[PDB]
Amino acid sequence: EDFVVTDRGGIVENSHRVHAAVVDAKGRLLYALGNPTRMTLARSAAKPAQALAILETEGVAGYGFDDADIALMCAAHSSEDRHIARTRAMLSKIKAEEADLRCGGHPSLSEMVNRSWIKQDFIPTAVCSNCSGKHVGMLAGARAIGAGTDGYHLPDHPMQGRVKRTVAELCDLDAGDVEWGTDGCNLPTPAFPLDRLGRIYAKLASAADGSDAGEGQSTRCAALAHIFRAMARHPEMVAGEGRYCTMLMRAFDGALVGKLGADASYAIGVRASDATRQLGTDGALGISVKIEDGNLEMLYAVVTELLERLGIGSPDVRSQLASFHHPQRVNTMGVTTGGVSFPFKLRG
Amino acid sequence: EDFVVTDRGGIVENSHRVHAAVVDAKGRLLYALGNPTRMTLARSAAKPAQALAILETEGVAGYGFDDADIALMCAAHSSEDRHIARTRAMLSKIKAEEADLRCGGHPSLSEMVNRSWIKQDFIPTAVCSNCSGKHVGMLAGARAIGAGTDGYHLPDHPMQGRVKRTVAELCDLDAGDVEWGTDGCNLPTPAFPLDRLGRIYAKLASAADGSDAGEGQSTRCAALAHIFRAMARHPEMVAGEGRYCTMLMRAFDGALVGKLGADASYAIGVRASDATRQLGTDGALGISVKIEDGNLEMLYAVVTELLERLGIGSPDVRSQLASFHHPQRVNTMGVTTGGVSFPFKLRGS
Ligand SMILES: [Zn+2]
Ligand SMILES: [Zn+2]
Repeated sequence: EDFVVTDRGGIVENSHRVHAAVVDAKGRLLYALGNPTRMTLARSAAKPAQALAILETEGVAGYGFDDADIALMCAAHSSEDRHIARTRAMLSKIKAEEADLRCGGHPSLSEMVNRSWIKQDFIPTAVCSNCSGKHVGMLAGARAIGAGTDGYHLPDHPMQGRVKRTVAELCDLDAGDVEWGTDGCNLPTPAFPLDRLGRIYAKLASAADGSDAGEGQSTRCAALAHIFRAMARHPEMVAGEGRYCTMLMRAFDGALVGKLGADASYAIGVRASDATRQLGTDGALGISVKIEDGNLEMLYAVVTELLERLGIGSPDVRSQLASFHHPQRVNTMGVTTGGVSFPFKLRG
Repeated sequence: EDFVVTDRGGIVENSHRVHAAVVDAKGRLLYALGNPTRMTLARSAAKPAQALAILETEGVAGYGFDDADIALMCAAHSSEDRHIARTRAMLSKIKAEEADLRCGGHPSLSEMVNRSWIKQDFIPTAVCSNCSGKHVGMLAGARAIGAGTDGYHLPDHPMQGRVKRTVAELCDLDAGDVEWGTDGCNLPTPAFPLDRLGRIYAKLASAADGSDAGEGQSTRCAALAHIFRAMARHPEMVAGEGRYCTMLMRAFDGALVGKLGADASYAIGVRASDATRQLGTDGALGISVKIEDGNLEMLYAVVTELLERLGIGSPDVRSQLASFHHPQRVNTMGVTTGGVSFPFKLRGS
């Protein structure tokens, strides 16, 4: 019975089923909407796990990827010129070429960018892929271990072996409880219970907390903390101008990281704060969300509403997101015709 | 309940709740999915009832609207140049101007038309509205009874009083059982049980059957028959090139009319046929569908699946709709990554 709803003049137009998990740094379930263990394709929200697989590949350190490169590895970017430029710069660092990519072009995730492409009849290529940074990192990993760069995207390649292991490990799942399909960018892509997506991001944030504190860290926790700080420092690489993820991460100014998955999943890693303590946990927090029918506009409204209900942020921080929280319903003559409502109830 | 489901490598991606009603010519429920009486905003799918109100307005006959004009009154067109052109020619027939329209421009319902507008930096205006034909019809009726064109779109104008009474009468509902919001084109827009949307379209097809067969008809049934005929004859006016509605109606070549409502409603009126007799009725049939979350891609897939389940059309006729039936699920490198499935059973009365 957990829904987000749009109305016209009080009459229900559409309704969308919501699933959400709120977990602690061990993955213990604190709050939920809908079915918080729903088997769910993480899509682009898996990218911090895939970036960890890259950064844990021996020899990748020698290429000198910077924080903005790492953020782009974690990106579903808008294919802005700066994303394309950074993709080529990362290819140059590993002495590869666009022709070595195994992802393909697609209409930009930004409406404003895609409008400019349409105006020019532009044909996007591999380098414009929203996943281009993850693909450059996977090439780098393939080149670093000496495996061969053709086939780096294939499930029998050792780089995909590393990804599959790393995802199960962060999720704390046996390999048999993670399912695999193929993504738009033509990499294997994982599916696992929705709460475990929150667990991954809770572990990002927890690692960021330990790094910031000066605590001793395993090589994996060090790398997670690096991923968090890269995303939070360069949120415009993770998505782009006007994008929810970018506006979300700039508003919060290092307190959390957040990421979209295609077909309306979302994941947030919250560093330990007054808010998380108020929720009843002594460490970092993870949040995962899926809109059952895949509608992105409703995803962003639900994620902002959930941050409000969880007390994360302040009204002024969250207010930067106001156009997503309450999407505009204006007709062709400027008349408001209805709006969005949140008939769901968090359960503990 | 009843879902259309999309997968990626067999892993469930999205699922969409389906509502559908199959009704006979008197509105008796024959088959259903979901909640067949769901209160639903009919949106553009109510436009034949709005057309009926226009055509029943005293004196509208004197403008000489033709079959393609009536089709455009029933349309959610793609704002192709011919749709705009017919809108202006209809303004001319009633001696009105673009400045009289109270609908506004919007991005074209056709991705291909919208590509050309972006390239040309084109800003759509009132004459480009997908509802433009409806709005010229309502100007016409307003002027035909001397009620004035100013405010023709407002609930207190007698043309809108005529629309509201007419919607309830076609649905066979009391006035309080129809709810009203405001549409994207800035007209009043009705909400009523989904099966009643099927009833409107069954009444369309039924009247066309009666008209073809030479039966005595009231002015209203004669007018429903003209509406069906105008839509079936000019499916390109009702939508446009490449649009589901147009391709559907062309494939069936007069046997049915079909129309989209925004946020994924759909309605079909089916003329009496071997298919409909096999479904247990002696007359015409009406179908209405709503995808709960509003997804258009899923709507067209479900409607086409539902035609196959009902045996409506030859399997050869329906293969013209294959690309809508099972939408493409291929990635940026040409690899098929998933599909759509229909794990529901149509429940019969
Ligand atoms: Zn990808
Ligand atoms: Zn309209």
